[PDB]
Amino acid sequence: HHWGYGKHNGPEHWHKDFPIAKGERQSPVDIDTHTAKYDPSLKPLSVSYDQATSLRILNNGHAFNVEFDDSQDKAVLKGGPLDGTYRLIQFHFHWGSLDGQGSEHTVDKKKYAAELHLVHWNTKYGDFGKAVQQPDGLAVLGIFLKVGSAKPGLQKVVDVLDSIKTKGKSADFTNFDPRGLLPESLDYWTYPGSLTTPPLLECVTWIVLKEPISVSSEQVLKFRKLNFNGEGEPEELMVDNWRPAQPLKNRQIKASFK
Ligand SMILES: CCCSc1c(F)c(F)c(S(=O)(=O)NC)c(F)c1F
Ligand code: NA
Ligand code: NA
Ligand SMILES: [Zn+2]
Repeated sequence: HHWGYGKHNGPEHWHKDFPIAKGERQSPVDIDTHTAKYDPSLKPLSVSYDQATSLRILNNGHAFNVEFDDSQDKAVLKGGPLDGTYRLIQFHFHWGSLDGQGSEHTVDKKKYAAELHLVHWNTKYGDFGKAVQQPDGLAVLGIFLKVGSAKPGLQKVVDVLDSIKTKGKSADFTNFDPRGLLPESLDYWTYPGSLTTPPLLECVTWIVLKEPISVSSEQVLKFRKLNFNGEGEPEELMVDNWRPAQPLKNRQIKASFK
């Protein structure tokens, strides 16, 4: 009876195994764009993905992860609200059963069809597993997806999904360029928060881009043909793998833009 996204083991249950679910800096949150504080001293975000090395794509039973070689400073995030250098380890998405829901963060209570999370760890701490135990261990770049025109830089990911349909499947995934998933503007909101799946550790500086990317209905339909179950177990479509907005508590969301 492990955690997942249903009536009996979904987000409202997670606090029984992970009590930090009711903690003081949990994610996601609703971003109130009118009450976000413009901070004219926030720097532009530096996304340096030219040398990125993807390796593999994996269905972990919760989402699919595109994994990168993070054994050298090859794909890094810095600047923005960050001190120090954070290495890209993987990205994944959260999405809905319908185009009207799927994102974890919301903007003035608006839900997007999906949300991309590019996960990075602070080189300070030497690897991802040590970094998640630190309050400034991770920087997650969050990008909303709306349904409209196709994102051509997403199609290599969508086309491989049929090979990792079920939990525990993986496939080689080299030479994928994550710059193809970025919108034109790097204007962002930022706040201190947490992982949005168990263990829900409060180790994340969240950086949420204001501009969504558009993907087609066909692209997101393909995400919804994945499965949460293993091969030869009964079919449960991988849809609605998002945690809803959590209380902001004693936090201020800062904006890089007016
Ligand atoms: C061993 C490498 C896995 S790194 C990972 C992940 F797989 C994940 F799902 C989330 S999330 O809580 O689901 N989105 C915030 C993360 F934050 C992560 F950092
Ligand atoms: Na190279
Ligand atoms: Na690692
Ligand atoms: Zn995520």
